[PDB]
Amino acid sequence: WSCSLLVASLAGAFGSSFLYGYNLSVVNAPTPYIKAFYNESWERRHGRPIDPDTLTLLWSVTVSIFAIGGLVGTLIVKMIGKVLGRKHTLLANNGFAISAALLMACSLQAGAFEMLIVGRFIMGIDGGVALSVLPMYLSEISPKEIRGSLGQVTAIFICIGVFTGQLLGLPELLGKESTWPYLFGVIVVPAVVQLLSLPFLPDSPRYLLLEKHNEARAVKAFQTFLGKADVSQEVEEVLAESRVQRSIRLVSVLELLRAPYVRWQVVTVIVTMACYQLCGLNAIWFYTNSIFGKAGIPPAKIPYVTLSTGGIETLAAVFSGLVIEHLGRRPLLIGGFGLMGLFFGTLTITLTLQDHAPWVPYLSIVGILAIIASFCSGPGGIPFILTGEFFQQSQRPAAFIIAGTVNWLSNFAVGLLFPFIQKSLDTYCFLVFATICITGAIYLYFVLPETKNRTYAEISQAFSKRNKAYP
Ligand SMILES: *[C@@H]1O[C@H](CO)[C@@H](O[C@@H]2O[C@H](CO)[C@@H](O)[C@H](O)[C@H]2NC(C)=O)[C@H](O)[C@H]1NC(C)=O
Ligand SMILES: O=c1[nH]c(=O)c2[nH]c(=O)[nH]c2[nH]1
Repeated sequence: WSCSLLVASLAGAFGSSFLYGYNLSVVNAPTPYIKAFYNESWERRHGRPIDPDTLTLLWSVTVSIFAIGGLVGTLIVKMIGKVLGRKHTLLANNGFAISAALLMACSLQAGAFEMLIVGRFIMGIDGGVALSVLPMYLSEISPKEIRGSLGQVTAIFICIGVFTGQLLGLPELLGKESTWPYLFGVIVVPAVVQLLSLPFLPDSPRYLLLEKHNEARAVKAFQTFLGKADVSQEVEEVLAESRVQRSIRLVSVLELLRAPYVRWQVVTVIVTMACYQLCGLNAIWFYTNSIFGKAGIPPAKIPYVTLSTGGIETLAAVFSGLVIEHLGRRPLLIGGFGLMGLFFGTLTITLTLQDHAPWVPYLSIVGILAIIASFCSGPGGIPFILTGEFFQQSQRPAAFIIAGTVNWLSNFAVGLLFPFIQKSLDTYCFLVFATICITGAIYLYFVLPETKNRTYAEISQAFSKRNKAYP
């Protein structure tokens, strides 16, 4: 480690990954105060009281519109990444983080509810842009000794995000009736702590050697991050990789989706990425107070019981490293989506017998904590790794658009629908996530070949038996 690599890692993550993790839990705690402002703001403009379904819809849209922001933001990186660079994107990106926080936090004074829905969208653009650039920036600057470890550092800062959003929402802090706009207005601090930190650090070495054509700056960037005298070895390596890679014909998204010699590597990334969101963990983050409310937990205690979830999330993510490498890929993706099946099952029991005894509701807490801990000691970080290990650099840039598009449309499709599933089934609503998790686990059992300590040549050979075609 070196000083510049610490601040590049931390002030990178703290303004770019943490504000994804925060933005998918900050919306939980002020739920009963925001829905109330919609009610009034729909009377003083449209001249009649808001009906319960329209109110449930405006909230379902306010929560989930973030994911359409994430989709739009992901497809903006494809175009911007050729022009600005790695460092300057994570600066210019905080145009969105600040311009979205100043929309949302003024929504109560201005009286119009559009500013909060549009604010969530532009805040989604940040979450789509900065999750796509931060992994590439970190893995371009780092010594070739830890490029594997920092995949846990982008993830732990999501969890410390979802936890901080659950802490400030306690009624001791900003989650009161009067202060709720500052839950959104505080997003300016992580953004400005990044803008007053990253500019002084070097831009990524690679970008300064393969796209901006400056060896002297590339050497300075390598010397500053690696903290050693000679870097000609990495300079030559990166140019050597480029001398190979520059010959490659890239595959287009529409062409990758159809060719037979990769068909099960595309189906197995769409089916992993769908279940990674439709397993419903984001419905547990956005709507936790509703879930614990209907479980029969005492109304006065739900803010404090909720805070445990972001805790057990963060402890799970911190200990994620020492299972992902030790167990390989196959018994984790059949493990996680298998145990989330058992725990959505037993949750549905404890929600339904919630009044057959006085102690049962507190087993619905343990049920949901085991759903969280089965995800992070498990699938939490793996699908974006597997998307890389199935494909060559010829295909991989297009594969990340398929695997990125399925992700955001699934985050949207569970964040928007959950209030309507819950209203229609009551205590049995979690049998939907039980059915999708176990369908994911039965699928990956019959398809996914092991990936740890296996070459691209071996993996592709295993899929050839069902692709029934070759390059
Ligand atoms: C929207 O707000 C109004 C109040 O501004 C709510 O109406 C009150 O609801 C309570 C509980 O049912 C009644 O005791 C009051 O008499 C109602 N007041 C009026 C003026 O009707 C209304 O329920 C809210 N709507 C929703 C769906 O939240
Ligand atoms: O560790 C994670 N926790 C989440 O809550 C989450 N959500 C997401 O999209 N990726 C991750 N990763």
